[PDB]
Amino acid sequence: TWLSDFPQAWAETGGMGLAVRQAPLIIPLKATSTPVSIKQYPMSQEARLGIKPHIQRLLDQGILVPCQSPWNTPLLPVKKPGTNDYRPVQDLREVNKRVEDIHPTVPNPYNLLSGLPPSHQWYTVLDLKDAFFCLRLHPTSQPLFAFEWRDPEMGISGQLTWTRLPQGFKNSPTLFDEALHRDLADFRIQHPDLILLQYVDDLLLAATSELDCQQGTRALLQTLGNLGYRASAKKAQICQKQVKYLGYLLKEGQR
Amino acid sequence: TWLSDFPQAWAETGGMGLAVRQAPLIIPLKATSTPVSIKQYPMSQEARLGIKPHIQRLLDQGILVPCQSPWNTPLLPVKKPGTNDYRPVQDLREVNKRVEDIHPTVPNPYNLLSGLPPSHQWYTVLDLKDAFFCLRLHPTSQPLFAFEWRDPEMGISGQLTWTRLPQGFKNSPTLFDEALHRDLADFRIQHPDLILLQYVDDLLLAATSELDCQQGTRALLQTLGNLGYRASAKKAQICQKQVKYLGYLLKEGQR
DNA sequence: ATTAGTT
DNA sequence: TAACTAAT
DNA sequence: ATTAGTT
DNA sequence: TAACTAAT
Ligand SMILES: [Co+3]
Ligand SMILES: [Co+3]
Repeated sequence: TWLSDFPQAWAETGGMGLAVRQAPLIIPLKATSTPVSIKQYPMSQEARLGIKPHIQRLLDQGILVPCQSPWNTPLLPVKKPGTNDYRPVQDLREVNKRVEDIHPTVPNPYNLLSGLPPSHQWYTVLDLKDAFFCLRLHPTSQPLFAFEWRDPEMGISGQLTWTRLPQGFKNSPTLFDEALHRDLADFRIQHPDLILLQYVDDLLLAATSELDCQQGTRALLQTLGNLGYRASAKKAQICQKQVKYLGYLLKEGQR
Repeated sequence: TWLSDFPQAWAETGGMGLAVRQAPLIIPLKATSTPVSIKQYPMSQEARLGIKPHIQRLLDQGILVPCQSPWNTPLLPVKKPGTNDYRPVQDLREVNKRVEDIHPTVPNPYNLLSGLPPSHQWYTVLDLKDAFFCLRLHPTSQPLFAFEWRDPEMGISGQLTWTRLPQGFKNSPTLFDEALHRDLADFRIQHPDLILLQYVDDLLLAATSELDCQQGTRALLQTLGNLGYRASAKKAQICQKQVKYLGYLLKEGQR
């Protein structure tokens, strides 16, 4: 009854996340970075219609808001099947170029697994849904990610931007990790007898007894939901001795 | 009166050389080297006629002799002007490939000049004419350099080879150096007060006083001629304080 | 007449 | 992955 | 619609 | 010096 007891912990029934303990993130520019406004590319009506639903709900979620910036980058309609079913994808490459770098705190997977004792044979693997959107963007920096939203077949607005850390931003991964490591510190302390592996949106908890593993998973789920994060209950793995994580298959401590 | 007193020392009036103190050189093959016979390329009558004079005189000098080998490499007619005036040039590249390597004893020019004191401001520069031909080839190894000599416009012989170290052989330079260093050892000993720079065919003697420099040049010339070497009196430099050597201009010790 | 070798 | 230069 | 980047 | 693949 996991999905049951932790309603606010799952994306499926907890609703959009929002890391409240985190202060709006400010994105430092390079000393010589000056705004770049690239005009939106033409888009077949089918494509424009394909991404409309998303945009809409994002606006409704206050994740996208109307604005006016000297910045502006194109929006690209991508698909997976033959070519149907589109997804909005913004090309932030020029913004990334003008943004200030930061030290990659994220530990590569291999060494990340190094810190894993055989003593803990029980696993739980969670992955957060829309990890980035849980982190607020400081108003000052929000202008950097604006893009133009039109609709020749429906008058429609103009330029919109993000209010949360966006997809395609070269530092979202690193910025998110740091954030989560900060927010899961208290947990690590309150459960010295557990091993929490953290790699951005991908989490791994390991314990000695399947009993602990479960008690651990609850404290964790309770905490995640509490702090404002949501994990995909769908693709989740709870209390096992064989679990697939970061592309490695964990079996008794193999891979 | 230099050309005068050392007749046997100059190519111009000493005649072909022959290092007698040297034992016929044997060229060691690689463990897996098996003979290669490449058929001669067609040659315009003009070209064949252009190189005839040389060949002839080489045969007359006993430097080229008739033979019959399983080896055989093409002969190429090369020129310098627009394209007239040809010179026989043999392509020994395949033979070099099948010949055993040896340690490059020749010191590169730069470090070669390193061993040169400022105290010696007087220079003499000689260069040997047909350096390689002064070294005899052991009968056993002579077969390696055979090539086919025809003449559709004059019945003519067939296959001929060298009796002396040939041009285009990847080890002639090194083999020659060693030889000359061996033959000029006694001189170095008998004239501790001189500096002899040796780089294959290119020699440089240096002394303190222009007087020594001259006395030195004589002992040297007498020795060269004696041993069987000939220097091009033509392009020679005797007793100077500024002499061009190995591509460096020596002035008071510059370059 | 071929070739080792180099943006 | 598209010739060219020296050099034998 | 562009692009970093790789025999 | 002759395209192509992922990826935003
Ligand atoms: Co070049
Ligand atoms: Co590739």
